[PDB]
Parts: sequence; structure tokens; C-alpha cells
Amino acid sequence: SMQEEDTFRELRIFLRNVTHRLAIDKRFRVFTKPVDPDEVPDYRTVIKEPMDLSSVISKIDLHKYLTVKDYLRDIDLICSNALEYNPDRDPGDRLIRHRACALRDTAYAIIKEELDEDFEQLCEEIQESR
Repeated sequence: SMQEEDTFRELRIFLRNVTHRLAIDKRFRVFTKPVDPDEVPDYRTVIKEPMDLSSVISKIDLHKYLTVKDYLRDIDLICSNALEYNPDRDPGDRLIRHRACALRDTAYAIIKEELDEDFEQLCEEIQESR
């Protein structure tokens, strides 16, 4: 349907705008790019599914998100990976964990404020029809 394609275009516009807000926030700079495997060689041994905001943007543009919940699962993963990899008492680890939690809380708060519930339901019903 043209109506269905329009819906997913509106979704991608919305997700890009949310992700941009997160990516320009100074607190979340550490989450904007993939962890560099030459810099942190053990990261991909600990973290099975890396995720970062540049990868999220690429997924939006490659039509990988058909619902808001699918997007939020990747926000969850950015947060959970950070908590898993940086668990220690050290202030540097505590700072990363605080920022990871703030990233997730901020994303959910933006979506709660701005997402029309019938729009997400429509995205879900289209997704479930294909």
C-alpha cells in the first residue's frame, strides 16, 4: 500500500530525529561509534552483539526498523552492553554506566513524549501483516 510505505517513511524520519538528538548530546559521545577492536581487543570476546548510534542510523536508512519497539531493543542493547563490559567500582566504569543508563532513559522519555500510540500500533499491524 502507498499508505503503508508512507507509514514506514514517517517512522524512519521519526527515528532519525530521535537518534540525532541522542548522538549530538555530549554525554553520549562514547556511544556514537563502534568500539574500536584495535583499541579494545577483548570487547568482542565479551560482547556478542555490539551496538552504537552510528549503527542505529545505518539500520534506519537500510529499512531494518519497522516498529518503534525494534528500535528500542537496539537502544536497550547499547545500554546492556555497556553495563556488561564496564562493571567495576572504578570511577571511569561508573561514569560509562551512568551515561549508558541516561542514554536509555532519554530515548524512552523522548519516545513517550512524542510517539502517537496509534501510529506505533499501525506500524506493528503492518509489520505483522508481512
